[PDB]
Amino acid sequence: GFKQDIATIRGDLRTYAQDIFLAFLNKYPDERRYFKNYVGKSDQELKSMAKFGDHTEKVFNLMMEVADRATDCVPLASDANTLVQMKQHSSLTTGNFEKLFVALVEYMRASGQSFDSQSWDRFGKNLVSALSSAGMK
Amino acid sequence: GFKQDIATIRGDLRTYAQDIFLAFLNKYPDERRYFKNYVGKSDQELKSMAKFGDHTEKVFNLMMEVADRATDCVPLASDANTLVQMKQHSSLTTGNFEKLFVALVEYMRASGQSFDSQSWDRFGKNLVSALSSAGMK
Ligand code: HEM
Ligand code: HEM
Repeated sequence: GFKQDIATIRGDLRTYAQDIFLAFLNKYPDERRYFKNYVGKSDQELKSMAKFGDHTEKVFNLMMEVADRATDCVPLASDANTLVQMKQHSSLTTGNFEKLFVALVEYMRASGQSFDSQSWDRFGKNLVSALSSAGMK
Repeated sequence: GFKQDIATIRGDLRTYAQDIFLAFLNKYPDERRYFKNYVGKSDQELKSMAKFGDHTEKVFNLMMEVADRATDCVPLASDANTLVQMKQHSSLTTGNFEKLFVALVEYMRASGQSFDSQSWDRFGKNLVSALSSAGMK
């Protein structure tokens, strides 16, 4: 289930983080405009960029912490607040998070692992609800 | 589902509030001690008493508002705080609440009306967690 999936991802975090984020950026290539130096590169060229692996692992480290503190796929409001008030997220709206979770759920359903992809879908929708409550447009 | 159940209960709130509260007291008779004015009265005698119907509906009105504001049966931290810090709930521990929800779920499963009882069980478990957090021993 959801709680086990957190353990699975954490068990090979940088691999899952890069693969899921790549799924996101491939599904929604115009999302790369929020990042620097990601456009014009294949998957193997992003993976050999140092910043890409490091940053993307930090993103999923935090995502897993937010998932782990949730109850029944409902994140803490303090965690939503953090994600809204991060300088690095100042250009974002909740739609950017919706796209991320659509791609993440799609990746899980295509994978060879026994993920609880409906729970990740509930978590994404609940996180978008919480980001809205915390004042993200 | 759970939202429909809130609608069902609200539609005939005096009736459900009184029936569920009496199911609670009749399953856990020792709990009647907290309601000094209800000692020594049958189900049918309590209903003729103004503050019985009026305070029991207020109890269940608040329960429904907490239920309605919940996400995926997880109540708001602020609503848990309200229930802990009511003068009327000063002596209570979380076990009192756990007994109420055991009785409420039993009532739902016994009824002719079609309730999402495992969701109420979950809600109760999540409310007890939140109450503890908010300082109820
Ligand atoms: C729950 C979802 C998300 C979590 C937990 C999250 C977490 C993070 C963390 C921890 C950083 C800092 C990375 C570092 O400094 O190394 C970061 C930076 C950033 N995030 Fe997110 N993020 C999430 C969703 C998004 C989405 C959906 C977008 C855009 C589509 C986004 C855009 C950015 C940008 C532009 C930066 C700064 C640029 C960069 O690190 O290269 N975030 N986020
Ligand atoms: C989610 C669960 C509950 C909610 C929403 C709730 C709500 C309330 C509300 C709104 C009142 C004020 C009634 C009024 O004065 O009109 C009240 C009073 C009271 N409650 Fe609770 N209650 C809950 C659970 C419990 C439990 C589990 C106990 C004890 C086992 C308890 C014991 C009392 C007592 C002794 C009073 C004072 C009697 C009265 O005011 O009529 N309640 N409750």
